[PDB]
Amino acid sequence: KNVEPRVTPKELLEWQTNWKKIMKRDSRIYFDITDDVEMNTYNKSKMDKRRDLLKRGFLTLGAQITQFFDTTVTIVITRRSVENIYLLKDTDILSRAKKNYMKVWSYEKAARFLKNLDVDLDH
Repeated sequence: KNVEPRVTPKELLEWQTNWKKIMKRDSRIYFDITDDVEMNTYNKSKMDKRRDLLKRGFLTLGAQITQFFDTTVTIVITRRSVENIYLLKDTDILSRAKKNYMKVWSYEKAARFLKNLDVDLDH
């Protein structure tokens, strides 16, 4: 009903394109392999498929996925809680990630992110 959009196609494309760079040039991503829930095999396997899907998604962006966690990581993606890292062992990669000011995402956050960049996973 009003003729000017809040955000513009190009304005949005700008936001994407900038994130897309960060991804291609600087993003080193670790998928946390520790679970905080004793799911049954079925759901454990469903969560695993989603994880793989995200990996391919980010691969599509030219990000690096390390099988191995260290200080070079920039974003950790996990299925555990993100709000309670403080309760964990200093030893824990989520603790460490926080200690090194790394970015920590849920599977939900990651999915949103990818869709916000027009990566279609269902294909």
